[PDB]
Amino acid sequence: NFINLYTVKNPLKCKIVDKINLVRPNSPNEVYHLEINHNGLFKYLEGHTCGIIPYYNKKQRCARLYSISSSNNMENLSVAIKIHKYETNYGYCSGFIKNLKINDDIYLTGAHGYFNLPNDAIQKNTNFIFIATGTGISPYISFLKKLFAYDKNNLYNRYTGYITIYYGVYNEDSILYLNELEYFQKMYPNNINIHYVFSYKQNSDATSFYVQDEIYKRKTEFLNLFNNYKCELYICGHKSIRYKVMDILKKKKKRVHVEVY
Amino acid sequence: NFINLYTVKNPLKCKIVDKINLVRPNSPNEVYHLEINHNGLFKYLEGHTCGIIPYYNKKQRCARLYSISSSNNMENLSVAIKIHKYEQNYGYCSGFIKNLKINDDIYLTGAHGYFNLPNDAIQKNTNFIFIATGTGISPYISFLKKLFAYDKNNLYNSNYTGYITIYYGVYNEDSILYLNELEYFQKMYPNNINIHYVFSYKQNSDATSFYVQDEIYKRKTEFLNLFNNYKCELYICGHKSIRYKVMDILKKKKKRVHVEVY
Ligand SMILES: Cc1cc2nc3c(=O)[nH]c(=O)nc-3n(C[C@H](O)[C@H](O)[C@H](O)COP(=O)(O)OP(=O)(O)OC[C@H]3O[C@@H](n4cnc5c(N)ncnc54)[C@H](O)[C@@H]3O)c2cc1C
Ligand SMILES: Cc1cc2nc3c(=O)[nH]c(=O)nc-3n(C[C@H](O)[C@H](O)[C@H](O)COP(=O)(O)OP(=O)(O)OC[C@H]3O[C@@H](n4cnc5c(N)ncnc54)[C@H](O)[C@@H]3O)c2cc1C
Ligand SMILES: Nc1ncnc2c1ncn2[C@@H]1O[C@H](COP(=O)(O)O)[C@@H](O)[C@H]1OP(=O)(O)O
Ligand SMILES: Nc1ncnc2c1ncn2[C@@H]1O[C@H](COP(=O)(O)O)[C@@H](O)[C@H]1OP(=O)(O)O
Ligand code: NA
Repeated sequence: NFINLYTVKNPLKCKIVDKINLVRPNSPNEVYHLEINHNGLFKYLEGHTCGIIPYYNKKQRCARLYSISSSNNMENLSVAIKIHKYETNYGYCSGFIKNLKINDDIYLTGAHGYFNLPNDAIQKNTNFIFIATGTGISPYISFLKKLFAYDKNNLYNRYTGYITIYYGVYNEDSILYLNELEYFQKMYPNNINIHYVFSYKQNSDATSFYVQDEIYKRKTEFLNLFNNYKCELYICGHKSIRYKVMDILKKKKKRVHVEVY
Repeated sequence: NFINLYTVKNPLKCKIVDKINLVRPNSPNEVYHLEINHNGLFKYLEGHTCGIIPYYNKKQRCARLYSISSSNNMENLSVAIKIHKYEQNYGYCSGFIKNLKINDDIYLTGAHGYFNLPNDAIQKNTNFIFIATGTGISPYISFLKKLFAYDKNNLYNSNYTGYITIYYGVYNEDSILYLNELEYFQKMYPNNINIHYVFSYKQNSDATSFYVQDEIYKRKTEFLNLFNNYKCELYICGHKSIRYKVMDILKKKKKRVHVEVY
């Protein structure tokens, strides 16, 4: 419907309005939120990704997909980008965003992906299970901005479905869009619930424990949400979540959605 | 030095000699081994990456890094490429490697990386800890090929007498990449190599995640003894999560630690 409005053959010249560090000092990561002005020319649905072409102006135009973390009604679009480090050396797109200044040009490729809300969403009050690791919160934040009618400039005013979020990051300081997730939690406590799976460990020095085996730990009530409440299931993050959750479940497959990277 | 001899501006025209499926049929993964003839003109050290430009000479000229899995002395270089899918669809280079035929042109770009053996290695008989997941065994396979003087045509000449400990995480038995080579080194040099495989397939649903880090944590002291008392050069290649827990057990010695995650 909005797919390939802009390609590498014709990218859309956009402006950076703001660049915000999504994490806090006790995070080992560095991730940036970008506010991006596109003059309303960039078209996407909630949960679409966009491509950014680093250093678009030598013959090396190489796009990287990023999940849009804003709603359609918001004039500017939001994106959330992990900066990758090795040795300090940076990833190709990662270093481009590291050096991005306010009001720099950024060149975007048109809507990508099918990781979208069903068209009936606010009407039929459809229940949702969202599963995320790291930057994979981005498409779910976009969903929540649509459903809960989010406005940063109108937060004191006013869908009745039930949303269970299973989110996996390192620690408290590594929860991306923490302000928003707390706001939805505070304003809608009978409509939203968030299970945080932290991958650091303090008291115990135990095994590995991720978002999948937290879902496995309470596998009955999770299957109850999917069966009794007719939930749309969403998986976004690392590929290991796919099989471990899908084998808990094993015609009704159209309710499951996956975008792994 | 061999770094950046070829770039996207001037890539080396090479040819595909073989294309071998590296996984056995109980693997959910799809990995091809490419034997690549470069006419002797691609210079590298063991552990170096090469860049492949898909569709050179779709529109874009964009390189992807892959670890060389053969030693310098061999005529053709080799490489191991996992085919990435998503459901309706392949990754950019993945689709290009999928559709590759024998005698096709493939364009390489220079040696990249610093994930190498120290120059002293055979002469000093230095000890080694190699930690790998998935395609991350590739630089270690080329290491073992240099160290034990591997010859496919003369498998029936090794001067290296140190100890190599490999920890290797894949899905299952059938997902072990270079099983042929790894089982040969076990068989031919059983006092110089030991390999612990850590399979992520639980074979029993009532279990939590147990990855290659957790085996190192199960073998806490034994790992520490290798690094401290045997002066091991430590190598990490694969998933990003391996870095933190391994550093957490171990904490001047930093230049003995080598990290190449993707
Ligand atoms: C559907 C989809 C949605 C996505 N959504 C998001 C999102 O919302 N947010 C987000 O942050 N990302 C997202 N990604 C991933 C995004 O494309 C990554 O930022 C990108 O893959 C990393 O790009 P890079 O150019 O910075 O790293 P690259 O240069 O492309 O390299 C990839 C990795 O290898 C490492 N590396 C590169 N060169 C070397 C070297 N020479 N030696 C050792 N290591 C090296 C880098 O550290 C990096 O981790 C998404 C991907 C997909 C496919
Ligand atoms: C130091 C270094 C060494 C490496 N060594 C090896 C190696 O030895 N062997 C190996 O196999 N790999 C290795 N890699 C990774 C290698 O670069 C990968 O092939 C590459 O990252 C995947 O790129 P691709 O062109 O195949 O797919 P890309 O499209 O470039 O990668 C993006 C990923 O996201 C997914 N994706 C792409 N488009 C979409 C979309 N539209 N919607 C949803 N998902 C999408 C794909 O499945 C893919 O997994 C190494 C990386 C580094 C940096
Ligand atoms: N195989 C996996 N399955 C699920 N979660 C994972 C896996 N590997 C790492 N993670 C966790 O995902 C979260 C965010 O991912 P990323 O590191 O890509 O930003 C981190 O908490 C990370 O934990 P860890 O701290 O063990 O790396
Ligand atoms: N965070 C992690 N740390 C270590 N190993 C991992 C992590 N996540 C996945 N793996 C495992 O590494 C192996 C190869 O990874 P890949 O296929 O991504 O190259 C797989 O068995 C995979 O397990 P899993 O099967 O749970 O994904
Ligand atoms: Na891996």
